[PDB]
Amino acid sequence: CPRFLKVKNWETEVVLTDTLHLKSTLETGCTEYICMGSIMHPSDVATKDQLFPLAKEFIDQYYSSIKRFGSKAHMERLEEVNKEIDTTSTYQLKDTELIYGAKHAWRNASRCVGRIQWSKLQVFDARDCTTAHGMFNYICNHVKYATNKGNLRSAITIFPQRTDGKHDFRVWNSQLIRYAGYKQPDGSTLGDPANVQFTEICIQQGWKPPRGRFDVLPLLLQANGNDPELFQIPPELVLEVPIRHPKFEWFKDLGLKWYGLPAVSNMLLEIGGLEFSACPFSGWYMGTEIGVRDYCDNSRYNILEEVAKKMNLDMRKTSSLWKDQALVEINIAVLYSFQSDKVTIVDHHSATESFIKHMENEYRCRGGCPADWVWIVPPMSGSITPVFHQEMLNYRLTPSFEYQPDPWNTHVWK
Amino acid sequence: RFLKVKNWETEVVLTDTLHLKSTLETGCTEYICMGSIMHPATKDQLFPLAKEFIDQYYSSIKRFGSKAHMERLEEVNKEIDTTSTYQLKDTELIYGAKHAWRNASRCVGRIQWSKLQVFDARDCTTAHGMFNYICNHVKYATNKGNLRSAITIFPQRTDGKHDFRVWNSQLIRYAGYKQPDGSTLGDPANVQFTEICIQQGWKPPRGRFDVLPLLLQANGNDPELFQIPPELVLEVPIRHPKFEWFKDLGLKWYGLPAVSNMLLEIGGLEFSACPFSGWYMGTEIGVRDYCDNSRYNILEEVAKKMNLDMRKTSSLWKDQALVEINIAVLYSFQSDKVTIVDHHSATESFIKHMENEYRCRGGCPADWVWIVPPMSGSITPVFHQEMLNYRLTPSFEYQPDPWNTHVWK
Ligand code: HEM
Ligand code: HEM
Ligand SMILES: Cc1cc(N)nc2cc(-c3ccc(OCc4ccc(C#N)cc4)c(CN)c3)ccc12
Ligand SMILES: Cc1cc(N)nc2cc(-c3ccc(OCc4ccc(C#N)cc4)c(CN)c3)ccc12
Ligand SMILES: C[C@H](O)[C@H](O)[C@H]1CNc2nc(N)[nH]c(=O)c2N1
Ligand SMILES: C[C@H](O)[C@H](O)[C@H]1CNc2nc(N)[nH]c(=O)c2N1
Ligand SMILES: [Zn+2]
Repeated sequence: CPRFLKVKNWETEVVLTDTLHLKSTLETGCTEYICMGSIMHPSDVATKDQLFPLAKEFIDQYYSSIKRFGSKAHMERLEEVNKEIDTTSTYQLKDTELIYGAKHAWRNASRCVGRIQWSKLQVFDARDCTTAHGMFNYICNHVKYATNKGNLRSAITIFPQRTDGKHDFRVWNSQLIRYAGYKQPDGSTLGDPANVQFTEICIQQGWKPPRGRFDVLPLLLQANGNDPELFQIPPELVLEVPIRHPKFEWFKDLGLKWYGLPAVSNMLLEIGGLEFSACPFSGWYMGTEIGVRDYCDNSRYNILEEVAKKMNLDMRKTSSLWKDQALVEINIAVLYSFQSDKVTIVDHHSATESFIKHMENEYRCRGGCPADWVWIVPPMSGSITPVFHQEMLNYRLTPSFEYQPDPWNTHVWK
Repeated sequence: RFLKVKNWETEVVLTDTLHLKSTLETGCTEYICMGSIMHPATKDQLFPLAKEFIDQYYSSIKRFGSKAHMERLEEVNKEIDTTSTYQLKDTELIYGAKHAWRNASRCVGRIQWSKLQVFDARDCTTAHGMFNYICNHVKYATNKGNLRSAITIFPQRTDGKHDFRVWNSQLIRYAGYKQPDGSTLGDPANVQFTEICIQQGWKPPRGRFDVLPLLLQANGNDPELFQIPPELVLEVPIRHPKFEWFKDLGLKWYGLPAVSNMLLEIGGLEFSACPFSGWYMGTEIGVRDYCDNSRYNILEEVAKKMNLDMRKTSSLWKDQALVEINIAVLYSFQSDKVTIVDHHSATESFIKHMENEYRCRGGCPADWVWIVPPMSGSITPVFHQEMLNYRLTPSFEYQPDPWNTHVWK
């Protein structure tokens, strides 16, 4: 690979120079002859010999970041890590290194448009947790802290790392807060279609479903490789926003609402070769995640048609753009409702503008900023946002957030 | 290896084998994806490229390894020997132009690829001849509003000192002028080309929608200016089905999109002048041409007449005015019976096209970054369709702007 790679912004003419790609760690899935940039997921534990260089790489990075590279504390930390891998096949991160690694997994997340915030992350160390009840306690505290009565604060809670792969900690939920989905005998779906499979697991595990349109799912929590256990989030911890429109008084009659806190909980955090299989993290929403995807995806709540009816649009011709018109109004209502209730939210114009400033800053201070254009560009109004015209380079740095298989597909039931 | 692509809305899975035939590079490596980067012969290089192309031609007409196939290869080898190049047969030229379109990973319109009128202009020698061929193309492709896809292919590159080039980036485009106070009148995308035309002797009317002259270069000579006969230039006034003030904005656009600055590669031969045209997808005009900050940039004016609150981004005033502008464009072309396709219909056709190509061809190279429309992305079916991008030949390629290379004789 060449030392310098340039990217151009075709709207402003600004050219930026990337050297950080030289530190890329993993395969992207692409080759010289095929690009897999639109593949959702392109791309048993580590041996002693695999772990040694991965830890040294991270430790070196850490001591370089605190401007102590080659120092006595650096060499002593290396040697202590090396002995621990020798005599235990693993090692333990210091609290400082845990915090640094979690912030940089966020900093490195190429699909995240919100990374201008990466250094303001509250890290909850939950590595002393031993049971699913204790996981529940840690998650409730996380939810309450991050919600902050609507003044949301980004946070991650980190449970014990993988050991032999048979004692994994896992949150079986895909997000800490999501709405149940129920397939009906007639083929229709009540609630959120995206969550039908997980809802069925919960019901089989013992959950009694209220069977409504917006039922908060219980937590299904797995500690130390044991069978997962069910817990109800205290509903006073779940901040929700009813959706209304500043002009259309009838919009509230749709009975729509959504929850304030997006808290993805099924990803794996990799730091220094260590694998944190339970690491729920939360920020705040960009409006289009709710208004475009959650509400208007055909396989989600799919409300475009009903909203267009109440708007009395012609729905016979696609070229009337009735779908685009209703989509805008739905997203206006979502932003209006969160702002009115003083729940943190960012519109897609503000967020993408901030991301561009962030990316420019990262290129100049760090030598680059891996970014996945396919994910960064918002799902509506793409070209009237600045990221659309911004060339990006995508590559994988560590520490990193990784996908992992769903736990019900791999779990060995006791 | 067989690669799978999934549609996450319908759960359909397709299996790609066609990527195994590509030879040109994408720009990506195993460690870095350049998917969003806009732009990532001799006797010895030429014969394998020619042989590959002749081989796929005769395989396409189900005569692979035939007597005609065998003799064509020897004819081509003998010719590259004695002239350092070769000439395509007419059948080969047509097959290669259609497949350059079929292989254009960035084009959502490719369900039409085999409906392409190919105009062979390889006998052309002067810019006057180029202008004649191009007028015929514009007249044929416009067809009084019932647009017909077409390409006109001028003589191929020889030594690189005798290139045929259309200096225009499209056959029909509007001029752009730098203003004294600092702003831009007309289309800012064409400011530089407009100045070259003025410097070359074009008298500019200095309006907002002045159709540019043709600047045409034959056999490496200085380019020459020509005016397209105005009766050949079909235009649409833009009005809105509900907002009667919209027509008062004075907006119009041309009906015929005809890209003229790309290079067509067939069997190792380079056709540096090959203008090709189809018909518009509404968002090309209504989103990019009208609403790019560095194009006509009209969102402010429209939202002002819509009386929207423009004080905060989260009112989505830009998004509202964007939809209304794209309604007007589609409504205007349709009312005037000028062919146009909306982005919902176009992307639906492309998903169908992908299914066809995977069935009959083993795949379809497709550039998600370009295929997904510039508005309303995820409510179109391509947003949820995984695509594999790879480079097949014959192909359309980018080439340098002629004024950056031309030694003015
Ligand atoms: C603070 C405000 C934040 C905003 C506005 C934000 C915004 C976004 C958005 C819009 C996406 C695309 C999600 C989708 O389409 O489903 C995303 C993805 C992502 N975000 Fe951020 N995010 C924020 C905080 C965070 C935090 C705190 C973390 C981790 C520490 C994080 C890590 C990620 C990751 C890993 C992805 C990719 C997820 C995947 O591939 O499934 N984000 N973010
Ligand atoms: C017939 C109707 C057609 C439609 C609706 C259509 C649609 C489109 C659209 C929307 C784009 C994106 C262009 C941009 O954003 O600037 C595009 C690109 C492209 N089209 Fe098609 N197209 C059509 C016909 C054709 C024909 C006839 C050819 C060639 C014979 C062709 C070759 C290409 C190529 C090479 C590109 C990529 C341009 C680039 O890389 O800059 N298209 N098309
Ligand atoms: C920290 C934070 C803040 C914020 N504001 N937003 C976030 C959004 C995500 C995020 C990414 C992909 C997802 O998933 C994509 C997907 C789509 C379809 C299928 C299917 N079938 C499977 C996955 C989902 C959904 N939980 C969330 C993650 C973290 C966020
Ligand atoms: C056959 C056909 C039909 C149709 N319906 N549509 C088309 C649209 C294009 C097309 C692609 C890229 C472009 O170029 C984008 C660009 C952006 C920034 C810079 C810069 N700086 C330079 C070029 C331009 C512009 N003529 C047109 C090509 C063929 C089309
Ligand atoms: C097929 C395609 O890669 C897939 O639909 C992606 C596209 N880009 C996305 N971008 C974001 N932010 N979130 C998504 O879920 C997706 N889905
Ligand atoms: C930087 C980015 O690649 C560039 O803006 C691309 C993005 N996608 C596009 N898609 C289409 N159809 N046309 C374009 O000009 C672009 N521009
Ligand atoms: Zn790639």
